[PDB]
Amino acid sequence: PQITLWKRPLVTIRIGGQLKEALLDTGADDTVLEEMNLPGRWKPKMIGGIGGFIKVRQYDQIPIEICGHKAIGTVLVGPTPTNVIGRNLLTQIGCTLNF
Amino acid sequence: PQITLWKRPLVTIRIGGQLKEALLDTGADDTVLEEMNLPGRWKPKMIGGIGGFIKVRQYDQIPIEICGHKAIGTVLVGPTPTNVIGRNLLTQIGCTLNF
Ligand SMILES: CC(C)CN(C[C@@H](O)[C@H](Cc1ccccc1)NC(=O)O[C@H]1CCOC1)S(=O)(=O)c1ccc(N)cc1
Repeated sequence: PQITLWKRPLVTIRIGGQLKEALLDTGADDTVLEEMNLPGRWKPKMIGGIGGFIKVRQYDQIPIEICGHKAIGTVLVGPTPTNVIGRNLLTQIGCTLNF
Repeated sequence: PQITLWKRPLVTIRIGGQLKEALLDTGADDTVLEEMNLPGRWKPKMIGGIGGFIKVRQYDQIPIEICGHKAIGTVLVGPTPTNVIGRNLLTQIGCTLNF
């Protein structure tokens, strides 16, 4: 599907039988989700945003469905103002910018 | 043009005779550029993201050239780690997301 940008590019994602809303963010290198419980061994990590660095929990090889498109990769969970799908998963579903 | 996301979507932008590298960011509602002395009246503002908030100066009606594409709109100037071209300007040059 082709998405215009007059509105926030929000999509419904499915992760762990749960349905959440997330923003397709080409400005984020990684995928960062709001606090939630994911299964598996996670490792502490720190990422930097526009306002500074935060601590997050890193989960590897996580299956996530983005508008019916399957991706399997790294997902960071922590204090983000909103769920964002970064380039690590966008590239998996073949997302590109056009103009 | 078609930009893939294997790497950061960096592009060349022209502002006030100055050419800079900026990120095409569908995740940014508004454009935010690193500190620079732009002429004109401006309004103080606080924007937040990962890590918290930063104070920026809002300028309106600023002419910008994104990869040879003419655009004119609001621009936020402050201590941002990275220059970001947001949806406000992305919609102007007809940029879309595809997959
Ligand atoms: C989705 C959230 C974070 C909100 N914004 C968009 C994001 O794309 C933002 C862009 C950015 C990249 C690198 C350094 C600094 C900023 N990336 C971000 O945090 O990347 C992290 C998450 C994983 O990988 C790296 S924002 O920058 O706060 C923002 C908010 C308001 C305006 N008006 C303009 C920009």
